[PDB]
Amino acid sequence: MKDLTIGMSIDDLRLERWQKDRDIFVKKAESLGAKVLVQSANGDDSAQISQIENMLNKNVDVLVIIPHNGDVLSNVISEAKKEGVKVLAYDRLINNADLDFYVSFDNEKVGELQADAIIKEKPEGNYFLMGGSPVDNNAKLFRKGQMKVLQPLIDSGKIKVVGDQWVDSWLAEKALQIMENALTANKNNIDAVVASNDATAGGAIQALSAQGLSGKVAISGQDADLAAIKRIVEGTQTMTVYKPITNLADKAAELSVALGKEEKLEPNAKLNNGLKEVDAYLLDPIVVTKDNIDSTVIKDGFHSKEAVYK
Ligand SMILES: O[C@@H]1[C@@H](O)[C@H](O)OC[C@H]1O
Repeated sequence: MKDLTIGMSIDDLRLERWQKDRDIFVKKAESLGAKVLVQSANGDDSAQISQIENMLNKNVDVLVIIPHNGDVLSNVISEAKKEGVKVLAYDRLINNADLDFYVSFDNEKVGELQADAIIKEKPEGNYFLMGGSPVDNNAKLFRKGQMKVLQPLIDSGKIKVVGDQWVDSWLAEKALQIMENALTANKNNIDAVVASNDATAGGAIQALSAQGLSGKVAISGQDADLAAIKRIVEGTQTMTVYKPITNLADKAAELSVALGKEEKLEPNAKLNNGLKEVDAYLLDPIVVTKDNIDSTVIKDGFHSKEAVYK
């Protein structure tokens, strides 16, 4: 049986979740006898490219990529394919690429859950939509799900959208700036903020808190960062979407190994990336509110009750 090396290329380690993605996946893939190389581009596209090429040069059998920019990797991926390398897209889809497979959560469903919980908290009023990174395919999918829910209420005029901004590279500080400016331009007449992840909600909430609005404006999130959990506890963030990282990382590990033995995979979705429909496996997300923090995140050991409350 051939030895297997997996090349893992990741965006950055700024969002709390990616550390756990990387560590959990390495541990698992190593349990299955693979050697994992891992490299972080720290948000630089050209750097990502170079790192993927470094790994191709080290003759990895499988590439596991978390793209910074899902539109800039087409070429380097086709060069991998010429060399017989299997390519698995991790969490964020890569567009116009010769991908073998894609593993992620139902990201459209995530969006919808976010909006569902916010129009529950604030059924009428002024709404600000805070998109994710404009070069992450997931940011568009979150929005797409958000809208499915939000649209019927826009069209009945029960809701009014008073801003719509995407936050470059998911940075919390760019989210703060955007929210700071939004509040100003609206004279603080915003009722709800559909923010697409925890790091950016948190950005926005510091802006809200500067105006005495934290706790009074409904805001969404995802990843269940420890900080976001405590905010939900304190009444500052309405909700977050929990995405069990262990289950995703474990499945990607299993899939990496299967692609290396050329096994027939079992997809449960197919996603058109512009070049082709990519076989995909999507996990189900979980809504976390103040009531079920104990049913979900502490129950799974994602965060300990000591971390959350003490
Ligand atoms: O950056 C996003 C991250 O916060 C979310 O958890 O997973 C999808 C990514 O696009």
